[PDB]
Amino acid sequence: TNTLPHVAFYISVNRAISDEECTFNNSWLWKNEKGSRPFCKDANISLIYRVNLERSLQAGIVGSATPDAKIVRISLDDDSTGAGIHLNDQLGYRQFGASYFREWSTDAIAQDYRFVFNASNNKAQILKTFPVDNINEKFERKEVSGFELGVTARASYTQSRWLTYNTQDYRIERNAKNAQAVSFTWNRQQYATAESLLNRSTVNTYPVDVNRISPLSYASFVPKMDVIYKASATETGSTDFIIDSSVNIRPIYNGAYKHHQFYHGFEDTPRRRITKSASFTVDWDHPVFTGGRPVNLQLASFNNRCIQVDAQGRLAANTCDSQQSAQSFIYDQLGRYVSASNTKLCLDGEQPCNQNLTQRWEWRKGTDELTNVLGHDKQTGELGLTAYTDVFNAQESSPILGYTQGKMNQQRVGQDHRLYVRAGAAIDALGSSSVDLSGVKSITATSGDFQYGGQQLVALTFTYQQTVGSKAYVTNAHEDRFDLITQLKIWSDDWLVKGVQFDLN
Amino acid sequence: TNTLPHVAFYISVNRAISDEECTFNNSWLWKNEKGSRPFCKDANISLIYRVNLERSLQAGIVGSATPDAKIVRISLDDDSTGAGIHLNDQLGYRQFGASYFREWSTDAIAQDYRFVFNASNNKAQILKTFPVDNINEKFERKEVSGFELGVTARASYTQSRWLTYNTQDYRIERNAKNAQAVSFTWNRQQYATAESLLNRSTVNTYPVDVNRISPLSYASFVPKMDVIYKASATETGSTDFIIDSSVNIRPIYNGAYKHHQFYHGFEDTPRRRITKSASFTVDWDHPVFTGGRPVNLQLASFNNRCIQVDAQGRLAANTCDSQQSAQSFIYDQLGRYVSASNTKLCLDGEQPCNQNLTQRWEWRKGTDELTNVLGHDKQTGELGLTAYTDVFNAQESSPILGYTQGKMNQQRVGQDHRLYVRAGAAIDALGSSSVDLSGVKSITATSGDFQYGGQQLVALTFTYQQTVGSKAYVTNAHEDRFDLITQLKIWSDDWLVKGVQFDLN
Amino acid sequence: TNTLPHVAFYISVNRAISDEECTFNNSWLWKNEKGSRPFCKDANISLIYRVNLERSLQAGIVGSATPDAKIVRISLDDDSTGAGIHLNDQLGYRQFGASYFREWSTDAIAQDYRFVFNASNNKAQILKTFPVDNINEKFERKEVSGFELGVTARASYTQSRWLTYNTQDYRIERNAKNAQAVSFTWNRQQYATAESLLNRSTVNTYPVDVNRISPLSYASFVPKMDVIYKASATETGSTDFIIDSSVNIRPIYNGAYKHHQFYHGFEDTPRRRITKSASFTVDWDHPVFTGGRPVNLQLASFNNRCIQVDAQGRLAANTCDSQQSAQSFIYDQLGRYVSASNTKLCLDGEQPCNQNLTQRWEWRKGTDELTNVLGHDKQTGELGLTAYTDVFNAQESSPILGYTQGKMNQQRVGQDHRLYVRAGAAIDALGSSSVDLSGVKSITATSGDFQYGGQQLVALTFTYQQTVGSKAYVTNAHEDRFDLITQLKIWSDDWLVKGVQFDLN
Amino acid sequence: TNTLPHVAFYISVNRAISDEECTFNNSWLWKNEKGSRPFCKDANISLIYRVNLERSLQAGIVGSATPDAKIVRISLDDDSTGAGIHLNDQLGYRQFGASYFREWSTDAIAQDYRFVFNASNNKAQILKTFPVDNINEKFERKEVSGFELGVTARASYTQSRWLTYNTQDYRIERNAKNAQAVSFTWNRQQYATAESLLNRSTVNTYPVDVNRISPLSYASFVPKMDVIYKASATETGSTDFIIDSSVNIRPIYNGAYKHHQFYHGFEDTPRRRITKSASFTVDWDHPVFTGGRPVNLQLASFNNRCIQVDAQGRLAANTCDSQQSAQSFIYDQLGRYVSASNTKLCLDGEQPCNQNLTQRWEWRKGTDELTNVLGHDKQTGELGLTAYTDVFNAQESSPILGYTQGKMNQQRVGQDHRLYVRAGAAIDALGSSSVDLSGVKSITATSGDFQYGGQQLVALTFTYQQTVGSKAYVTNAHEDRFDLITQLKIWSDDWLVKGVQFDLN
Repeated sequence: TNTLPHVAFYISVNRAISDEECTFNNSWLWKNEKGSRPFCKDANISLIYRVNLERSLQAGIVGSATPDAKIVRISLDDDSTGAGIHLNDQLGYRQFGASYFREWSTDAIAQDYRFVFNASNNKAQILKTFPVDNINEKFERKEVSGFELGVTARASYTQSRWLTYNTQDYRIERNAKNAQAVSFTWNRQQYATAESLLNRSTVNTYPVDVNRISPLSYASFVPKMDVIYKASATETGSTDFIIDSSVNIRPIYNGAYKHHQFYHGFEDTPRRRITKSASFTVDWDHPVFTGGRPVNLQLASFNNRCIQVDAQGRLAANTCDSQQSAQSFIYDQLGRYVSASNTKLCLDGEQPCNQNLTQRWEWRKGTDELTNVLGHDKQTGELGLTAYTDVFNAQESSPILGYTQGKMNQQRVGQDHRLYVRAGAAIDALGSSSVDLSGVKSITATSGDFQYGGQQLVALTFTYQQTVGSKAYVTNAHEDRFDLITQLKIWSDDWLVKGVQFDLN
Repeated sequence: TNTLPHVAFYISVNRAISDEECTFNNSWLWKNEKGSRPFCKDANISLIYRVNLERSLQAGIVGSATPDAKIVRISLDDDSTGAGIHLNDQLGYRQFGASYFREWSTDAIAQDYRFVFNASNNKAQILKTFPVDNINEKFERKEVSGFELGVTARASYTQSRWLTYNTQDYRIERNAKNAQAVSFTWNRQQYATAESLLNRSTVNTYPVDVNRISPLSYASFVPKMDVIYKASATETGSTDFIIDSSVNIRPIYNGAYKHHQFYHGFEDTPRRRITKSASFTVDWDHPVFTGGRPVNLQLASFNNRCIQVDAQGRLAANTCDSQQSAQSFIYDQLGRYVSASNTKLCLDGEQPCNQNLTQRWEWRKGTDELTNVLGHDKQTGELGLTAYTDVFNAQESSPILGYTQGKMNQQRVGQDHRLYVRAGAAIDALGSSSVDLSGVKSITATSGDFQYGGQQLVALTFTYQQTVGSKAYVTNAHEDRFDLITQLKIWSDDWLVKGVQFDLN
Repeated sequence: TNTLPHVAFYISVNRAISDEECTFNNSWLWKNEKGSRPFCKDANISLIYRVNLERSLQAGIVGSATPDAKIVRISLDDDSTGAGIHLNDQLGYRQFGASYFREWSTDAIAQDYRFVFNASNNKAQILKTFPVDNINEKFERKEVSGFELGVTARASYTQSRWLTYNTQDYRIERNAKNAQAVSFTWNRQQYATAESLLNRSTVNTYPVDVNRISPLSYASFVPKMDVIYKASATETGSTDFIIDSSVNIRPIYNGAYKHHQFYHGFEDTPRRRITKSASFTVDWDHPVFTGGRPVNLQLASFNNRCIQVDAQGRLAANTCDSQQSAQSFIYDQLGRYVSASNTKLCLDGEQPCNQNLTQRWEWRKGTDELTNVLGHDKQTGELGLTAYTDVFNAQESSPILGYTQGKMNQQRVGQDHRLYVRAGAAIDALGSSSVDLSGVKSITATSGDFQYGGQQLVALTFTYQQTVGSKAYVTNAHEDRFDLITQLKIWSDDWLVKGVQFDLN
Repeated sequence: TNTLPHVAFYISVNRAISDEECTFNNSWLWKNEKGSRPFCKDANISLIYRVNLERSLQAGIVGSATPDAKIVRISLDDDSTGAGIHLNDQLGYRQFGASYFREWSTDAIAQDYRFVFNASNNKAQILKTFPVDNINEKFERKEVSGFELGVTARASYTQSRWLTYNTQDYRIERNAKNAQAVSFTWNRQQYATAESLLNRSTVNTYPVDVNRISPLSYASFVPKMDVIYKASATETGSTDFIIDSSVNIRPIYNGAYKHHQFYHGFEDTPRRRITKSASFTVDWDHPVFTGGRPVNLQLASFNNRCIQVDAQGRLAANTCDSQQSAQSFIYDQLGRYVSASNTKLCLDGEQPCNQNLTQRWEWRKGTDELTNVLGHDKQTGELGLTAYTDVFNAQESSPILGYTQGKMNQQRVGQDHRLYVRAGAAIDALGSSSVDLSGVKSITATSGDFQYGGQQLVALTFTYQQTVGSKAYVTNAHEDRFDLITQLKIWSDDWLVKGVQFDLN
């Protein structure tokens, strides 16, 4: 009870880059002549996030030296990194010729394993990060200057300037979105582009060296970053997060010049972006933010005896539920009783919170029982004259269907609970035809990016068949699923509907 | 009882590379002219794995800060590495001539001592590794630029760029297979190929230096890596692992060019792959994952008195068995009783688990005996009004017969328990002729790689003689054995049957 | 009782290299012309081994995190190294001329102070070593490249590659024999051969510098290595070890070429091998492997009162012996009684070991006496209704007579206990003429290497005189002795008898 | 009583190098022409040794992890080094000319401050040393190689090899004599000989620089080394040690060549050896080797009451003596009584040592008095029905007279106790004329090295005058003295008598 409470749960991240999506052009200008072949084999994403909701202070103690706020860690550390990004287990490739007259579409590497950690609204704030700003190392410079007195007469004055600094293969570039978001980009600085991976300058041999293509670029890379948030002491609301496990897949290129045969890398290499987005909606009224661990009010009357309470105020003795935060109580340094569920309000023995005195049924000085400033007959058990309900863990995560982009709003489900799709051959808008939202324990939203443009939820197969969506004008097909209602969400950016979220339980 | 429980047991690894398997070609194009001689002498594999099944958190405590999962360590560390790989105690060799006109088939070195750690299905996940991703060291660059004012007039402007980075002889290259697997390759970077081991450029002297052939390449190398897994909190199932102690045996080559006599190494050197695979099937219902150490319910009636319980629900007082996890109980922070065997369910004093209260027979406040929210006559001992059953150790390991490759499925033994071999001169498929599965305490599956192709179980000598398998079309003969039934396994890849597993006890 | 038990005892190593053995040739081709002179003076071997038999875990505790095995340390550390190897206190030498026309047979140095640590059979395994595999340090490389803009016009592009690595004078080269053995070779890498110790290239002066002949090569070197073994939890047997304090004695050579007078060292220098072997037979049933310290069952009846027990099962109260492991008992975490001698079995109050309950006579809660789940009259003392017997030390070591090589088998002494020598002018085989094995408290096996070839026990002087062995065809005479029966051992390799071991007490 | 016991006592070392001994030749070939002058002024030796006799383990505890032996430390450390060696407070000198034609007999420096630590016999062994063998630092090598592409065309390929290692001015060279001895030589490596101290190569100026003649060579040097011994657990005997505070006094030389005037140093410089030897005879039966501190058996009868016991067995209550080790008792972990003097045997309440039980009179549980498995009348005090006698300090040291060299034997004093000198004009042998060994509390053995050769006891002035020795044929006179019998010692090497030792008290 003397330790900081949290809610710790890994958010499993899985996304398999099928060769249909991996299939890019095999040349720059000879894309049609060179055909199309995949560039990533067995490309799978598994970056096990360590996302925890926590506070940065205790409760009830005078002498605040660390400011009171709400710190949100959506982060990677030593004990949780996942297997990692993958494009190809080895640097596969295939030489081509003209129909730059040479090309080596080497199996993909990535420019940056970028992360975007966004929260839409201003209910919270961002506080710090783990790389502690854009990390700067101390440089150093040397200046030499001398003259020679040579008798053979020679007198030469030379002066050279030195500069040393510590580069990295995959350094960190941190970019802050706004007061509630920050993005991390590991852009390539050492051996950056195809020009930098070049081996010689002035015979036909593979000119892309394997040694300088580090294992961190092709084999596996694990994430490592923290973001810590902030908010008011008495803030309430809900904000949808976007935790992104994102990469920049791109084939290496290299070509010869009609001069010496010089292997010039391409700066304009098409770096396709593929992602995998995770979202968790947070309720800042959670019992994690109390600062003290719950303690229940024991009842000796019957078998299942913990107070299941409602917002009305009356007390009824009922069964005990682990995650029903209304069946245990905090204990404060003011001596009163605060229920585990709601520390924004508090139990009153007179009501809204204040500094009253009769709010107390303190423990026995000595053994473990309760005193007065629980006499009740077995028939009633009501007020008259320990254990934990661990609500400090999160429920099952609900994956998103489609893609996350653009402005986000929370739709209100209609009285009929019918989902309306205002789309035809072209997708314009959706909202809450009519689809019945019952009798379906497993949804299958087979979709991708529409041929007209953008990333959308081009189809929503509603099997019991309510096929609300077109399928004849769809590009690369990233299909997902979600097994099983409270309400519905949407992620239409401007005029294209991509994302959806179903909150259950 | 306050420490994290585990199951610790070395998995002994033994594999002797006989000269029959070691026999490779003695040249590149003169293989028939130069005959065939072995390249590894006394080549034996002993890499004592330290495989332990463990969890990453406690039980019953509020304030989860380390996420709850199941962490599987199949790893090497300081206190367990084994003797190591071996090809030849010294760099033996023999010069040859034409009939590149020179060759030195030096006693084998290895490109990489690769490890593949695979789990087939998605019931679990991978969490971290010991080399913490592909390790990247900080680089550094220096730029100098200066001009000279020489009066003898001379003015020269020179600018040079420096680059320093820390190479290793046997560095680590980590490649992640999928969300439940990762592979470790120590490919050669410093003194990589036969070209790199070259000593001079432009007399007949041994041109492969011994100094740069480090002892880690020929004498002995011990493994050093960790893999740590992950899964859901309430996951159950069975997954077959593949722990591989694998090397890449290859003779060194070097040859002269008909020009100066230049010793050019061969990049296309045939690097034969030989392995030794270890598999252990895990049951995620194991009592290792409880978080609290078992405590038994003492009976003072008779001599051998620990509750041997079944799944029916009735309680009978019987003898005590060390590894019968049904004869002791966990103790929780909820105060109830959970049996050591099954923490997925729990003992109920009313049943499925819940947060009830009458589930308690708590210890005496003071001395060591049991109270109420064990009065029984010596005649019955049933309910009326400490010690450990160490099930935190694994049983004897059952070695595999053949090789592990391709898709894996678990066969169901037939009612007659007859093993059927649907193979003739060519192996097509097997499954569960008819072989009686009784009366044989020692199997001898003498086999190898079939001449038609691939690695198979070409023969299964069933001695009591049921010789189910051909022997006239078999390549290098790696023969194994297995001494002594529950069920049977198989490892047929596409159309070729290689592996088999017999779970006993 | 809370600490890991061991058996610690130095194994004294002594071997004096007499000048008769040290006498090698004084030249390469002029051996007869240059005569024969000794090359090592006062050459004595004393490398005090620190050999200890120990386990790697406790007993009776649930939560096995370090795997249970049997770890054998045959090792050198900081507190035990011995005086060291010695050939000559100073670099003595003598110039010679032709009858390469010059030679300096400098007083011997050694190529390697090699150690072989061998165990014949597979009852145990090897687990780790102290140099933690062949130690590899991190290398580093630097590449520079620049161009000059000189106006006097000059433009030069230069590119140089750097390589740095940490050599040692006497580095460590570890070679693993098999799953129960490993060998350590400190071959010379820095100033390796006579060529490397050379001082100049192009007057008659001593050309072998003393400064680069380090004191570790001629004056003294102490050993430093560990080997740690492994075995099954319930393994029993006996394996003979071979702890070797071995060197490679060799005179330095150097000669001039008939050109400039260049001092070319000889790569083909004859490096004679001289050794000193130590063997200790281990019984894995030793009381060292219990994990808990013995505690005796006190008897208050008579003066000398500790239970001397046999394998029959009956209990008789008799005198107390320090090393009679049958006169004390372990105490377990199961609460029962296990005797100190045999933890493979255990005391039973009903017998073979199990998890019974009536096996207990637990101590008093409070003072120090014994209770029930020792009432006996002084007349009998038998069962009716603390101190240590330190068996955790080894007995006196028995030195070996001759040499250790080839296959090893344990002979069974005949009923008549007569030793038969099936050898004449040439040694063919021995085994158990007839020699009476009694009445001799001191054996004198004066022998060496036979002139016909190999290292043998060429003679066995049996003084009471039974001279079983020839002496007219013996080379360098390394004579030993052994003072004082259970059984007899032998070490005949193929057809030549060298070693013998006499286990007493 | 829980700490390791020792016997700690400095051994004061004093030896004044008088100018009579310091007087060497003033040239190489002009010794008679250049006369004779002293080279060391105020040359005094004071190296306070820290010699302690100690053990390496406790007593009575099971679980031996550090091997049981007897460790002898004859060593220097931080808290005890002495003032140091001295030849001259400043580099005095005097130029000379011919009658190499120049010489500068600079005030003496020393090649090595060598130490020899010898024990004659094999009753003990050597175990380790403080410099932990001949110390070897890790070397490093760098190889660079590059080509230039210069257009003015120039193409140069250069390759250079680097080598770095850490030298010392006075490094340590450790040489091991045998299994009971080791010698330490700090031979000069940096600025080694007169050639190395040279300043220029090609005016008459002092050519021996003062800066490179470090203060450690002329002003003062203190010793720093440890030697640690070993022996059997039950070894008894006596061995005479030779602790040597020895130097190698030598004048610096330097001379010009009749060419340029080049100052060539002399490699053949006469390095005279002067010493100061310390010897202490050890009795391995000392009470230091018990492992437990003595505790006495209190008697309340009379004033001076501690049991003075003899070897007969009877007990008599008498006075208390501090260093009479027979007046206190050890206490063991077996619970018995062992006397402080003799732990080889032990007190028996039945006798030779065994594991009996009635050997116990244990202390009171509670207050401090003695119980039974001391009732006696004041008249007798004998057996019927704490404090320390610190014998863990050594007595006064007896200096040696003469020199220590050659074979050593212990003479047995004759019945008449007459010392016989079998020497005349030439010393042949001595042994035990006739000299009465009484009435002389101060001996004066004025002697030195005899003119015939070697270091001897050329005279023994026996003042009460028994002048047993010649004085007309004696070289440099190192005279000593010894103030004040048990027995007598001698140190005749082959046929020349040098040393003598008188053990008193």
